[PDB]
Amino acid sequence: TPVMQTIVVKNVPTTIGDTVYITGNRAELGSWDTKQYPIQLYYDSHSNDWRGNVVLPAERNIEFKAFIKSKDGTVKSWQTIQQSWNPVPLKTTSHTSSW
Repeated sequence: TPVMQTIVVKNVPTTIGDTVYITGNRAELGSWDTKQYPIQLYYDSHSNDWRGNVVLPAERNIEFKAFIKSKDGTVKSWQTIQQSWNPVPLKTTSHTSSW
């Protein structure tokens, strides 16, 4: 059962050319791949954080981490602590964490 969820990450230090993404253990998360299927996050000036929607499998546990990738394809850094959602809720809601 796919369900859309909003992932929110606070305090990411971005610079010109940087884009924030997330990846994790699930195929829907890209399976830790930073090249082809990472999920893009967007800077929301109102809430002042980075967020993005992603369709995830409800009732399944997941592990993920956000990372910064520059325009040239370089991954600059990865979120400090590995995040998790055990399990992904049955309703569309959100998961919040700090860089």
